[PDB]
Amino acid sequence: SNKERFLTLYHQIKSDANGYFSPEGIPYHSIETLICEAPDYGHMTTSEAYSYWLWLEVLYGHYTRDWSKLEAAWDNMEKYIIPVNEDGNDEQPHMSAYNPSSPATYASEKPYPDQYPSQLSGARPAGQDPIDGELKSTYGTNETYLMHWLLDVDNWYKYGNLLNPSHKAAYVNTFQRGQQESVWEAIPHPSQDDKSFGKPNEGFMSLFTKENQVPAAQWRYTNATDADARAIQAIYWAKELGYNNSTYLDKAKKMGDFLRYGMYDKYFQTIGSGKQGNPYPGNGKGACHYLMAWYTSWGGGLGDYANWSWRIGASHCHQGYQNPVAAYALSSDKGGLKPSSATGASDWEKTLKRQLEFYVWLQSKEGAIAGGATNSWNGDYSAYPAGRSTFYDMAYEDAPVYHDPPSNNWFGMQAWPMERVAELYYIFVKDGDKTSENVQMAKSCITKWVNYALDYIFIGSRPVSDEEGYFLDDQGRRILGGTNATVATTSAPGEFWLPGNIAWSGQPDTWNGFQSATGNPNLTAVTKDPTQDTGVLGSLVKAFTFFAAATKLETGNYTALGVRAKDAAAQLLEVAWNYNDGVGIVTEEEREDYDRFFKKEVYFPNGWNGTFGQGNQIPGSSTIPSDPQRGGNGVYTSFADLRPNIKQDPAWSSLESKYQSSFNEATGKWENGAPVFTYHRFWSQVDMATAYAEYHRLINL
Ligand SMILES: OC[C@H]1O[C@@H](O[C@H]2[C@H](O)[C@@H](O)[C@H](O)O[C@@H]2CO)[C@H](O)[C@@H](O)[C@@H]1O
Ligand SMILES: [Ca+2]
Ligand SMILES: [Ca+2]
Ligand SMILES: [Ca+2]
Repeated sequence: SNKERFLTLYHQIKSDANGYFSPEGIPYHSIETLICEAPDYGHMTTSEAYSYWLWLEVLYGHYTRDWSKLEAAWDNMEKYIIPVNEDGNDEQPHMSAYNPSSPATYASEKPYPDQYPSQLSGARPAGQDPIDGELKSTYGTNETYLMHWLLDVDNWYKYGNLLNPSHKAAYVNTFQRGQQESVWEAIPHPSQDDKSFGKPNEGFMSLFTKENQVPAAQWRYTNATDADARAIQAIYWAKELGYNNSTYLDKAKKMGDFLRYGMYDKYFQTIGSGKQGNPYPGNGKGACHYLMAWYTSWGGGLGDYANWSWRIGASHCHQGYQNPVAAYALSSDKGGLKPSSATGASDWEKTLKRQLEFYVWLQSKEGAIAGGATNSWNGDYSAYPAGRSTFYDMAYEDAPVYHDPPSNNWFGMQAWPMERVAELYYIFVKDGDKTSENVQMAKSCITKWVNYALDYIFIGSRPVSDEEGYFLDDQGRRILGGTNATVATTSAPGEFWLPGNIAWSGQPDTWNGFQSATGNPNLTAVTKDPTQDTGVLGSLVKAFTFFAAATKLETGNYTALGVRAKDAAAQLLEVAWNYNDGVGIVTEEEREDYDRFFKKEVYFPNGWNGTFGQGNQIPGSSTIPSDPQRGGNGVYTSFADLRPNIKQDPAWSSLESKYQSSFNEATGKWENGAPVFTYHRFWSQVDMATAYAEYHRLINL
């Protein structure tokens, strides 16, 4: 039974014997250590993993009627990854000295990491923060109650935890150098930078910014907007399923209140003001785009001589980070998590609508959801290109935030958000709303999406594909998007296949409202790269499950497509069960990208030497000059040279041997097989567990 499968997997995730959690009760990114993808080591963790943990405990708590584990997980999150410490040392010193009339100092982003550090020029004065005052008034504090995105759970980078030294799990930053800094190209550095590592007198600050004084010791946290929102989404479900401890409900509210910082342009510039390359500061809420941008970041001085702090929003918004279930939870009486601030609920209400419009606007001619938009073209408020489509005066982006790899190519970026739009369709209908613009947008988007996705889901059959990843039809032709895609298949009992990536081209038409939507005939998703990602399966199953369920609440029966989505969910669940290895539902994956452990592509500026967390001098001697075409002048070292303790990993030998014996450094190609791995990712196993659970809850009953 699906209930039983849910409980089984839940116990496999929680078991001390399996190693999904650290000795301190903190979920890791993955049981395995040698992995690199967003976190760059498997025993980092993320705010995403914490949010998934909460989701898992919500469903389990509903089944056992005991909420103690949900509460314990929230306390753990609070203790280790939210940098607010009522009691011990202040984890945001000098946040009180924040100046909401000058939230931060402008610096340009750059098209390559090679062009960093960027000058803190204050070229563009920052606009007004219009929520700081409400938050202070509501909570008696402006300490940001959001999860930092990245935690070094085993202190693998050896920075320690400056402001809470008895905690082994330490706050760490990576990404900080623009769209071309892949996970392989970032330099891990402590969130709390007392300059005891990095360059003497400078810490790591001078990799990223330059200014005319010596950088003070300082701290810097950065959230992920989909993580905190998924925490709130989990608390929404708990409350719907009977949870009602105020102490924790109110903590989710407070989290949603601070998450509003994700709705603001990076430097509080008026939305649209950079369209012609001359931005200007926002007044009131003029810098509020009402979307979740990729992050909000906050920082300040360390020590008695550094009494300042700052905030940034973000200008780039990615469809895959919007969470309109959280927005609903935070904005309506039926959602149940309205904040007590003066405009928290009403800002989230606008956001819910704006997120739904964004999905409709971005939906390709065939039904897939294109990338997003920005208020800062090239991250320096460049004029938008002639003819660029816009959404509320923000420029369309096919790969918001990151380009290596392009951030909306991964099919996971379809499943994740479409799962939540499906949830919201269900929620609206169950709350008695068949008529609002909001349910019509949600429904229209998800109905088209489900149609789209079902062409590339294969259960008990293996799709035919070419050596470049394209799906082929029965005549052997590449299928290059379009509706009614007919993929050729062979019989393959017990296998499943999902799409891996999308190649995007074209643009949506400029947004004019839902009543004028064009169907984006010049926006094309080519779906490719058949794979067996069990994380994506779990997320998809839930999208199909909630969507089916909604169609039956709406109409009394499963609609035509409701039936197909229900059957796809059930079939995926049944085949997936065979891939349980006793620890997780898993499959083997090839990682052709793992030549980037070794490639010399980690940039350091000229004249910069310092000490890495692991003790090694960086950049050190194992370097090549940076590429003049990327506009820097500095050097590259490798991922592996920067992190010498990786050579101590038990899997390191076999990876290096495989690289030696198979990768051709001249052609850039794996000739004799790419490295292969079988990974037990926390988020992925939770997406699987929760898929069995919700099928039982919504379909079995
Ligand atoms: O960065 C998004 C998401 O990536 C996850 O890893 C994916 C990766 O993007 C894809 O190209 C790869 O080959 O499949 C994996 C596994 O699902 C990663 O697990 C997440 O933390 C991350 O948020
Ligand atoms: Ca804390
Ligand atoms: Ca790059
Ligand atoms: Ca209580």
